Amino acid sequence: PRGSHMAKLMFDSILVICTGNICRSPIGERLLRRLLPSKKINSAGVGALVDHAADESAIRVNGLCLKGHRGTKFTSALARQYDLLLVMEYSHLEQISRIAPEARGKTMLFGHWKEIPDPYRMSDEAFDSVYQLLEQASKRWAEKLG
Ligand code: NI
Repeated sequence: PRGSHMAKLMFDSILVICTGNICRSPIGERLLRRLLPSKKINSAGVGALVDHAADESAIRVNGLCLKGHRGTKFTSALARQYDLLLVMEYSHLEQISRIAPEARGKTMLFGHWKEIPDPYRMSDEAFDSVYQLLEQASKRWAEKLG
Protein backbone atom coordinates (compact mmCIF):
# COMPACT_ATOMS: atom_id res chain seq x y z
CA PRO A 1 0.00 0.00 0.00
CA ARG A 2 2.95 2.33 0.61
CA GLY A 3 4.97 4.32 0.66
CA SER A 4 7.45 5.70 -1.87
CA HIS A 5 10.32 4.39 -3.99
CA MET A 6 9.34 1.04 -2.50
CA ALA A 7 5.94 1.27 -4.19
CA LYS A 8 7.54 0.91 -7.62
CA LEU A 9 8.96 -2.47 -6.62
CA MET A 10 5.70 -3.74 -5.12
CA PHE A 11 3.23 -2.88 -7.90
CA ASP A 12 4.00 -3.24 -11.61
CA SER A 13 0.51 -4.31 -12.70
CA ILE A 14 -2.83 -2.62 -12.07
CA LEU A 15 -6.39 -3.78 -12.71
CA VAL A 16 -8.97 -0.99 -12.84
CA ILE A 17 -12.45 -2.32 -12.14
CA CYS A 18 -15.99 -0.97 -12.54
CA THR A 19 -19.42 -2.42 -13.30
CA GLY A 20 -19.95 -2.48 -17.06
CA ASN A 21 -16.35 -1.83 -18.10
CA ILE A 22 -17.39 0.74 -20.71
CA CYS A 23 -17.44 3.98 -18.71
CA ARG A 24 -15.45 4.38 -15.49
CA SER A 25 -12.65 1.78 -15.62
CA PRO A 26 -11.81 2.36 -19.31
CA ILE A 27 -11.12 6.02 -18.53
CA GLY A 28 -9.18 5.28 -15.34
CA GLU A 29 -7.05 2.74 -17.17
CA ARG A 30 -6.04 5.20 -19.90
CA LEU A 31 -5.38 7.94 -17.33
CA LEU A 32 -3.01 5.71 -15.36
CA ARG A 33 -1.42 4.37 -18.55
CA ARG A 34 0.12 7.67 -19.67
CA LEU A 35 1.06 8.50 -16.08
CA LEU A 36 2.68 5.09 -15.56
CA PRO A 37 3.91 4.12 -19.05
CA SER A 38 6.07 1.34 -17.61
CA LYS A 39 3.27 -0.47 -15.77
CA LYS A 40 0.73 -3.04 -16.97
CA ILE A 41 -2.66 -1.32 -16.74
CA ASN A 42 -5.86 -3.15 -17.72
CA SER A 43 -9.55 -3.06 -16.79
CA ALA A 44 -12.57 -5.27 -16.14
CA GLY A 45 -16.16 -5.19 -14.93
CA VAL A 46 -17.92 -7.12 -12.18
CA GLY A 47 -20.99 -7.09 -14.43
CA ALA A 48 -19.23 -6.20 -17.66
CA LEU A 49 -20.79 -5.80 -21.10
CA VAL A 50 -18.41 -8.26 -22.74
CA ASP A 51 -16.98 -7.25 -26.13
CA HIS A 52 -18.79 -3.91 -26.03
CA ALA A 53 -16.83 -0.84 -27.11
CA ALA A 54 -16.51 2.08 -24.70
CA ASP A 55 -19.73 3.98 -24.04
CA GLU A 56 -20.39 6.84 -26.48
CA SER A 57 -20.61 9.41 -23.67
CA ALA A 58 -17.39 8.16 -22.06
CA ILE A 59 -15.62 8.39 -25.42
CA ARG A 60 -16.68 12.02 -25.89
CA VAL A 61 -14.99 13.11 -22.67
CA ASN A 62 -9.73 16.28 -21.43
CA GLY A 63 -8.31 14.76 -24.61
CA LEU A 64 -7.41 11.08 -24.31
CA CYS A 65 -8.53 8.27 -26.61
CA LEU A 66 -10.13 4.97 -25.63
CA LYS A 67 -8.48 3.03 -28.44
CA GLY A 68 -9.30 -0.65 -28.92
CA HIS A 69 -11.20 -0.99 -25.65
CA ARG A 70 -13.55 -3.93 -25.24
CA GLY A 71 -15.69 -5.00 -22.29
CA THR A 72 -13.96 -7.52 -20.05
CA LYS A 73 -15.54 -9.75 -17.41
CA PHE A 74 -13.75 -9.83 -14.07
CA THR A 75 -12.59 -13.29 -12.99
CA SER A 76 -10.42 -14.69 -10.21
CA ALA A 77 -8.14 -16.04 -12.94
CA LEU A 78 -7.64 -12.47 -14.16
CA ALA A 79 -7.07 -11.06 -10.66
CA ARG A 80 -4.20 -13.53 -10.34
CA GLN A 81 -2.32 -11.49 -12.95
CA TYR A 82 -2.28 -8.15 -11.13
CA ASP A 83 -0.50 -6.72 -8.08
CA LEU A 84 -3.06 -3.99 -7.50
CA LEU A 85 -6.81 -3.83 -8.03
CA LEU A 86 -8.64 -0.50 -8.05
CA VAL A 87 -12.43 -0.46 -7.86
CA MET A 88 -14.67 2.56 -8.36
CA GLU A 89 -17.56 1.67 -6.06
CA TYR A 90 -17.33 0.25 -2.55
CA SER A 91 -19.88 -2.39 -3.55
CA HIS A 92 -17.27 -3.71 -5.98
CA LEU A 93 -14.94 -4.64 -3.11
CA GLU A 94 -17.68 -6.81 -1.62
CA GLN A 95 -18.42 -8.36 -5.01
CA ILE A 96 -14.69 -8.94 -5.48
CA SER A 97 -14.32 -10.80 -2.19
CA ARG A 98 -17.21 -12.93 -3.43
CA ILE A 99 -15.65 -13.64 -6.83
CA ALA A 100 -11.96 -13.68 -5.90
CA PRO A 101 -11.24 -14.16 -2.16
CA GLU A 102 -7.47 -14.11 -2.68
CA ALA A 103 -7.57 -10.78 -4.51
CA ARG A 104 -9.37 -8.81 -1.79
CA GLY A 105 -6.11 -8.36 0.11
CA LYS A 106 -4.64 -6.48 -2.85
CA THR A 107 -7.63 -4.37 -3.86
CA MET A 108 -8.28 -0.72 -2.99
CA LEU A 109 -10.56 2.05 -4.24
CA PHE A 110 -9.71 4.09 -7.30
CA GLY A 111 -9.37 7.58 -5.85
CA HIS A 112 -8.41 6.30 -2.42
CA TRP A 113 -6.76 9.66 -1.69
CA LYS A 114 -14.07 8.58 -2.13
CA GLU A 115 -15.81 6.17 -4.50
CA ILE A 116 -16.68 7.12 -8.08
CA PRO A 117 -20.37 7.21 -9.16
CA ASP A 118 -21.74 5.21 -12.10
CA PRO A 119 -22.26 7.67 -15.00
CA TYR A 120 -23.90 5.05 -17.22
CA ARG A 121 -27.03 6.44 -18.90
CA MET A 122 -26.57 9.96 -17.54
CA SER A 123 -26.03 13.53 -18.74
CA ASP A 124 -22.73 14.79 -20.15
CA GLU A 125 -22.34 16.90 -17.00
CA ALA A 126 -22.29 13.69 -14.98
CA PHE A 127 -19.55 12.29 -17.21
CA ASP A 128 -17.49 15.46 -16.69
CA SER A 129 -17.83 15.45 -12.90
CA VAL A 130 -16.90 11.76 -12.92
CA TYR A 131 -14.05 12.30 -15.37
CA GLN A 132 -12.64 15.05 -13.15
CA LEU A 133 -12.76 12.61 -10.23
CA LEU A 134 -10.96 9.99 -12.32
CA GLU A 135 -8.23 12.41 -13.42
CA GLN A 136 -7.34 13.74 -9.97
CA ALA A 137 -7.67 10.24 -8.51
CA SER A 138 -5.32 9.02 -11.24
CA LYS A 139 -2.83 11.76 -10.34
CA ARG A 140 -2.75 10.98 -6.62
CA TRP A 141 -2.10 7.33 -7.52
CA ALA A 142 0.66 8.22 -9.98
CA GLU A 143 2.61 10.10 -7.31
CA LYS A 144 1.94 7.45 -4.68
CA LEU A 145 3.45 4.87 -7.04
CA GLY A 146 6.29 6.97 -8.44
NI1 NI B 1 -23.62 -7.67 -26.71
